[PDB]
Amino acid sequence: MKLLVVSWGDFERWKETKYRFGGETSVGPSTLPILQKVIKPDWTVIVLSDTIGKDFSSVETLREDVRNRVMDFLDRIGAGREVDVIIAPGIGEFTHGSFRGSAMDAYYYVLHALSEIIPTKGDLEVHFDSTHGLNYVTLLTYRALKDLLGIAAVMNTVTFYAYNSDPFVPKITKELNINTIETTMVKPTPLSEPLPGFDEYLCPYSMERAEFVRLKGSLNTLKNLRKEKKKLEAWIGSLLFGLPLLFLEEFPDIGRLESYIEELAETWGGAIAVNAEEKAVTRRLAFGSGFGTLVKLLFQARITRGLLVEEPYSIEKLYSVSDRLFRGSTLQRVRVELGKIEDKAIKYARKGAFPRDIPLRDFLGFDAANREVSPRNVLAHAGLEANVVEVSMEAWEPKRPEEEAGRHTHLKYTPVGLKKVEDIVSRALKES
Amino acid sequence: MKLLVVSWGDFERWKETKYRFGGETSVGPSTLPILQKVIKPDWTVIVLSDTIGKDFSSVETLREDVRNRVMDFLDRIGAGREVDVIIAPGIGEFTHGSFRGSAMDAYYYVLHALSEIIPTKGDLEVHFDSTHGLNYVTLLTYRALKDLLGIAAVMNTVTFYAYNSDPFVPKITKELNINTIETTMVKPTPLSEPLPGFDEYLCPYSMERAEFVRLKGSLNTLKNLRKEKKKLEAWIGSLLFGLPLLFLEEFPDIGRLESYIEELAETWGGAIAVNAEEKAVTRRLAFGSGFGTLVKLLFQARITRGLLVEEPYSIEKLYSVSDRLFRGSTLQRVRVELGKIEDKAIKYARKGAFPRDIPLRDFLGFDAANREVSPRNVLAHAGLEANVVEVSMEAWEPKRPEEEAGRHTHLKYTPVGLKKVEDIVSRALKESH
RNA sequence: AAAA
RNA sequence: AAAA
Repeated sequence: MKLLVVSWGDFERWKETKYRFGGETSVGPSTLPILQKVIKPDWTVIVLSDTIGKDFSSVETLREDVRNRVMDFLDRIGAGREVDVIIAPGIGEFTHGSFRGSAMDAYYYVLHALSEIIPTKGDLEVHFDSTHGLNYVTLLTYRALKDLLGIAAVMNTVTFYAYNSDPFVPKITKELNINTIETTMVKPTPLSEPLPGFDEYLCPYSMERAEFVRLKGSLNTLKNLRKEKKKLEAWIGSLLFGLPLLFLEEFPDIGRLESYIEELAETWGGAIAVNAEEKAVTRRLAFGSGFGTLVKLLFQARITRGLLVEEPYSIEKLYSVSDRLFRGSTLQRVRVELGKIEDKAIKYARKGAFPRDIPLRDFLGFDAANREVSPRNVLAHAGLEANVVEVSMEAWEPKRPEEEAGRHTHLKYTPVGLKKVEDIVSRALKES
Repeated sequence: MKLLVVSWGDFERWKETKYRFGGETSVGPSTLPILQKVIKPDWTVIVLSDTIGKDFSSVETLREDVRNRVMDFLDRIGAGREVDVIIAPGIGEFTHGSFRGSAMDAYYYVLHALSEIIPTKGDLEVHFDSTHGLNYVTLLTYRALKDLLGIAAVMNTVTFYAYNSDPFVPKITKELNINTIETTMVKPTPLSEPLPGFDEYLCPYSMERAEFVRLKGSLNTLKNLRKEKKKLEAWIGSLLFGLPLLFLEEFPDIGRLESYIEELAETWGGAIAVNAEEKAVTRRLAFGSGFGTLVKLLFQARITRGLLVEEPYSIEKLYSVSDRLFRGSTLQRVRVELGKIEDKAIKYARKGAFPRDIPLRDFLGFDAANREVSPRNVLAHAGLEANVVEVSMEAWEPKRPEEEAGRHTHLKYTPVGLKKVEDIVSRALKESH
C-alpha cells in the first residue's frame, strides 16, 4: 500500500509554476498533482497549520473555516477523493488573529492523527513532500511519521521517500524539479521508553496550578494507568528484549487504550479558550511525552494484534510468534530456549510421562539453592526463567513425539512469577 | 561537551526583531546570539547553502565568499567567532547564479562535515535551531545529526534539544518566543547497514559515460573494499548482534577508512565545474549511500577505538568490552556465555589442569553429534560457538580461582572458524536489512 | 529563502 | 546445567 504525506502552510499565497518529476511535467500552484500522477498513492494526507483560520467564533469554526478553503483548493487542481486533512495546532501572532500554546502540541496532535490513518496490516511505501510547509511543522510531521513507521517496520516491510522541489524564486523561474532528498528502508524500532510519571500526560501551558490539580484528579485515565503502568511496561519490554510468553500474557486491551487517548485528547481540546472579539485562541493544556507514549503503544498493539494466539500458549505457538516478532541474535536466543524445553518434552513423551502443572525448574531437573529470580536469568533466557514458569503436557498417544511434543507442551507464568518478571522487565526498561 | 547546531538560509534577507528565550531577551536579526547567551555552548556549528555565494571564478573563491559574509554577519550581531561553518552543496537557479547536482549531496556533505566535528569521546548535549533554516537542508542536517548521535550514544550519554521561533509576520511581530520543539535522550543505534554495491559510492550527475568510468575506475577505494567488504560487515554485525570476540578480532583499520573517505570526497570535490562567465556551478558527480555508510562506519570505529587491545583476548576483557557495547537481553546473554566458559575454567583450575590451544567444544566437553557451524548457534551464543573458538589457559598457582580464572583464560577464533563466522554474520546483516 |  |  502506497501513502503520500505533504506539509502545507498558506496554500493561497502560492504562484502558478510548472514542475518536473519522474518523466512527467505539470503546471499549477502546488506539487500534489504531479506527486499523485507519478507516485499513484492509494491514500494522501495533507498536514496544515490551523493558524490560517480567519473566523474566531469558537474552535469548530476555525477547524471548519480552514477545511472549507483546503477542499476548495483541492478541487482547483484536482487532488481527488482519497485525501485526509490534519489541521495541526500552530502558534504565533498573525494578521487575522493570535494563537498561543505549546509548540510541541503539533507533534503529539499529528502523531495521534497519523496513528489513526497509517494501515496496521501489509507493507508500506511512504512518500513525504516538504516543498511548502513551515520549518517546525514539517520537522515535527517528519519525526512523527518516522516514529510510527519504525513501529510498523517490526511486522512489515516499510520504505520511505522524502521529496523537495528546487526553490521557487519569483523573478527568475522557468520550472522546478521535484528532488528526492531521502530514500531509506525503515528499520524495525519497537517502543523502547517507559510510561512517565502521571504529570507528563497533560501539562498546564496557561492554566492556574490549583485548577490543574482539580482536572488531573477527575481524569479516569491517570487512575487506571496507576494500576496498569507496570503491566504495560512489561509488554513494551517483551518486544524490546525478546520475551515471547510475556508478549502474549501482557498483551494490552486496545479498546481501553483507545479510551485513555480519546479522554486526554478531548480534555486537551476542551481547554482551548477562543475569544472571538480579541481574535485569540489559547490552548491552556499542553500534551506531554506520556500522551506520545500511549499513542505509540496503541499503534504497536494494532500492528502486532494478529500474533495474539488462543490459549493455551504451546511451544509451537511461541515459535510462530517469535519468528514474526524478533530478528538477529534475539530470535536465535528464543529458538534455542524453546528448543531446550521441546527436547525435554520429547524425552518425557517417549517414556510415556506427561507432567501437568510442574515448575519449569522441576521439568528441566534443576539443583536446589538457585530459586532467586535475577534480571540476568529472566533476560538471558527469553523470559522463560526456571522459577517463574509452570509447564503442562496434555496426555496423548505418541507416534512421532519429535513433531507432536511442541503442540501438546504449554507454558504460563505462575501468578507470583509474573509479578517478579513484570518488576524486572519494567525496571530494565527504565535503566533502558 | 555542549554543541549548538544552526540551520541557516540567506542571513542578509532577515529583518530586525526581538527574541524571548530562557529568561533573557535579545534585539537583532538572528536567534544565534541569545541561543549562545542561554545555552553557553563549548562549540557552535552553522549549516548554510552554497547558493548564497556570488563569485564563480573558482569553487574555492565561492566558499571563502560565503564564509567571509557569514564572518561579517557574526560581527554585525553579538555572536562570537568560536564557530565551524559548513557550506553544503545547495541547488536552484537564482538571480546571482545557478547551481545543479544531486539534492542528496547536502546530506552526505553535512554528515561527513559533522563526523569530523562531533567529539568521539565524552557525553554530548546537542542543541539544534531550525528557525532560519531552509526546508530540505534542515531536514537533511537534522537527519545527519541524529544518525551520528545514535552511533555516539553506544559509548556515551547523548541528549538532543531542538528549537524553532514563533513565525515572523511584518510589523505585527513585537517579540518572537524561541520554542523547544524536541527534547530526546538519544537511543544507542549501532550501524545496521551492509556496505552496498560499487554502483552506490559515486554516481554521475552530468558526465559522459566514459569520463565517469575512468574516474570510477581510478578509485583505490572500490578495488580495496571488494576484498575488505566482508571483514567490515562482520565487524558491523559484532555491535548489532552482541559478538564481543568478533568486535576485537575484526576491529577495522581507521587509517584505511580515513583514506577511502578522503579519496571519494576529493573525487566529488574535483568533479565540480564552476563556469565563471555565465555564473554556474555543476556538481558532475553525486555521493551514494555507500559514502554515507563509510562515514558512519569510521565514526562508530572512532567511538569504540578505546576498547581495542593487543591479540591475547581474556574473558575479563570480553566482560568489560561487553558491558560498554551492549544492553538489555543482548548484554545478559553475553554474560551467561562468558560465565559458562569462566565456570569451566574454575573447575579445570581446581584440578591443577591448564589446557592450551584446545577447541571450545572439547573444553566444555561436547558429543560428536553436531560439528556443522549454523547461524542459530553463532548468534545465540554471542559468537562463542564451540566449533570455531579455541581456548588457552595460561598456567598459574591458584588460591582463589573463582576470581583468577577470568584473567588467565583466553579465547581465539580458529583461522577456519573466523571465516565461517564472517560469512554467517555478514549474511545475517544483509538478510536483516 | 522565520508561511517553496 | 541437553550449550542455564
